[PDB]
Amino acid sequence: MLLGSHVSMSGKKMLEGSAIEAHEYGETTFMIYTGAPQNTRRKSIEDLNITKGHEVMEKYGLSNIVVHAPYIINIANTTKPETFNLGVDFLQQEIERTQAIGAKDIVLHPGAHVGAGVDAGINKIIEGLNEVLTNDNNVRIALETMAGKGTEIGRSFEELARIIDGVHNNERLSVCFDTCHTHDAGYNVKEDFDGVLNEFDKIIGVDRIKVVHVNDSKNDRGAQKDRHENIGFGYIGFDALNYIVHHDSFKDIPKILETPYVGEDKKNKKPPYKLEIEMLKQQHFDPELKNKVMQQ
Ligand SMILES: [Fe+3]
Ligand SMILES: [Fe+3]
Ligand SMILES: [Zn+2]
Repeated sequence: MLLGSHVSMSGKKMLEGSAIEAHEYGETTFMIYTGAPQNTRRKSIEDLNITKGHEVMEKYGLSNIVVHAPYIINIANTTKPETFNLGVDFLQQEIERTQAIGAKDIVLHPGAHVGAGVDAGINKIIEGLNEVLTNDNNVRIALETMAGKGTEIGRSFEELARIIDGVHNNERLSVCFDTCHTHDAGYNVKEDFDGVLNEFDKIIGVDRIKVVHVNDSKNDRGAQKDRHENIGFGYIGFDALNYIVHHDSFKDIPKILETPYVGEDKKNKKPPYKLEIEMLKQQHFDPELKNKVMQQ
C-alpha cells in the first residue's frame, strides 16, 4: 500500500527530515514542497540533503515520493508578467531539483485566470508549460484537479484535457487526482467513484493519474470551497475515501493525505496522518480519531 502524506522539507535535515517524519507516521511514500509552499525561495540542491534522505527512505521502505510546486505559482496569469515569468523560471529549476530528489511528478495547480477568463488562462498555461518542458528530462508535471474556487483552472477534466492537448511535449504531463477538489467541483466521488473514473478515462485516461491526494471535505458536493477535512469527518466520508484508497486503479500510484491538523487552538494543532493511515489500513472508521489526534 503506497500511502503517506505531505511532510516537512525544512531545517538542516531537509529530505532526511521528510523521510524520518514519514516513517514516524507509518507511511510508505510522502510528498514534499522543495521549500516554503508560499514562495519560490529555495536552498541549493546540495543543501536538500538528498543522499542522506535516500538512505533513510531505503531504511524505512519509503518510495515513489512526490513533489508539489508552491501554491503561489500562476502560469495562467496573463496581466502580471513578473508572476508568469517567475513561474516559468521556478518550474524549470523545480524540474532539476525533482530529478535530483528522484520524484517522478511535480504536482502543479494549473493556475488562476484572475479575471482574464478560462480561454486566456488555459492559453497562458500552455505557453508556460511549453517554456518549461522545452528541456529534455523525464520528470512530469502532474496537473492537479482543482475545486473551482475563485478563478482556478482545472475544475473539470475538460479543462485539464485542453491544457494537455495544447502542450507540445504533452507526454511529460500527468494528473494529480484530489478527492476533495473533485468532490467540491461537483464530481460524485462519494457514491459514483467508478463513474467519475470512467468519465476521466473518456476525457484524459486514468493511466495519466500519477498522484492521488486523499482528503475529505468540509463542504458538500459542488460547493467549490476547497476546505479539507480529516478522513471520514467530512461530506465524502470514510466508506467512500477507503474505497478510493484501496482502489485497484490506484494500486501502484502514491496516495497522499493533505488533511488538516487537529487541535483545541492554532498553538496546539497536531498532525492527523498517523491515525488516518492506521484507520485506512484497518478499513474501519474510528469516530474517536479527532479526539485522539488532539491527545497525541
Ligand atoms: Fe495542491
Ligand atoms: Fe491536493
Ligand atoms: Zn485543496
